[PDB]
Amino acid sequence: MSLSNKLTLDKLDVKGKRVVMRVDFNVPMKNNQITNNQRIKAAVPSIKFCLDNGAKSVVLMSHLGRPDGVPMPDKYSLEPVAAELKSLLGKDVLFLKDCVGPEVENACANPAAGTVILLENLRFHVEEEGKGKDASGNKVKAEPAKIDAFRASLSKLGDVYVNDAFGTAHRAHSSMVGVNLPQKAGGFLMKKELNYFAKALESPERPFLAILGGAKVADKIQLINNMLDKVNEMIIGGGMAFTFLKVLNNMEIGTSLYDEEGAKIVKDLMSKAEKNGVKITLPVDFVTADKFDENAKTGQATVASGIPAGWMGLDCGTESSKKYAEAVGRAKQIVWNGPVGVFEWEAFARGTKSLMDEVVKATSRGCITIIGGGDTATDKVSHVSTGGGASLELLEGKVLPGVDALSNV
Ligand SMILES: COc1cc2nc(N3CCN(C(=O)[C@H]4CCCO4)CC3)nc(N)c2cc1OC
Repeated sequence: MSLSNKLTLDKLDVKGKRVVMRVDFNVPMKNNQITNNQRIKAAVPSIKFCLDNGAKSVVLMSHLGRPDGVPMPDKYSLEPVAAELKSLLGKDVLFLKDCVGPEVENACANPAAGTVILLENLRFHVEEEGKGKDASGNKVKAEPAKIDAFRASLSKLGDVYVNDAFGTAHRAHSSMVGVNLPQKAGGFLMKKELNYFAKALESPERPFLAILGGAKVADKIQLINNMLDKVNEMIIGGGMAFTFLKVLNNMEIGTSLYDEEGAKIVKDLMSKAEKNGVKITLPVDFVTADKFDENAKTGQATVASGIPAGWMGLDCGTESSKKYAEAVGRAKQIVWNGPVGVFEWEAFARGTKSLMDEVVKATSRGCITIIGGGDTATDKVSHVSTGGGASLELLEGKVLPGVDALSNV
């Protein structure tokens, strides 16, 4: 699973060379204001490395949002990201208003030593994804010749290629799998992410506990299945749990999330767990709400009492947190993916906060702790992933096209 077999940046000579580098700068924004810069900071070590080892230039390219192959510079520009990178680098970032074409190529052909360039959003061109939508919202497909010419343009921007875009590594997009340079190395973020997930999934310290939260079950059946073959314990929490509780324990769940497709395979999953000796910890109590709202009336219920009158469970309860904390207590390795409550809303955040507390504690006493960033919870853990969709693929046992496209050693 690791990058052990692939060319990496640490064994790539960059002195005197232009580095074209694909990063995941697809950060959360609001009114063209960045609201979480973790993805930017995470790329800094590879960038600083290139600079400190004499790279003539570092050309950065990324997508942002899903403009679907039409320029939306007033909604999805990376310009704000150039300013943020400058502050983090403590160095000028030259921002270009496009990512391919004669002007961008001229700009990148032979820059003054040490220049850092950020290109404009790759997805302003339908050739990045290979498909998209026209200006009228009709789906469109990119044309092979134009995809080729798009790729050839990007490839002209450097002498060697580094992909540090772990967050995008599940996407076989042009900048990810289509750069035609002989040396294609993974950066430090790509390497670090893959080392942590490879350790956890191939060679974990045991007991190995997976904490799987989130909402829907149907789309996580493969994930759960694969994890049941690797873990010793598994917490199944968040909206997902109600499907298991209704099916396995006859629980009355009110209007709580229920996955009819998921319910059909629940017993199969649990049979697999029991055969494998995996201890499953589901919630035993809940914070309830009379409506799906931040300011709903709240209540408390257990599995035994049921969730009442059209009410829904939006967080686990105090006793669930204890069960979770015991499982965390027993873990030497933890992978946490998906939230266990609706923690954006403070009345339903307690479950998540207690659990993060337990996971931070475990780290302090030597537990290897891997959490997702963003959807899972709100640097006192071993590894916070920058890739949610991408890590999900890894957890399901799938291949990362961004990783396969790299040169072997
Ligand atoms: C217990 O943890 C969770 C519960 C979640 N529940 C929900 N829903 C969303 C769908 N729901 C509704 O539409 C309401 C409105 C009347 C029917 O119930 C209620 C349940 N959604 C979610 N996104 C939930 C997420 C959760 O944790 C991550």
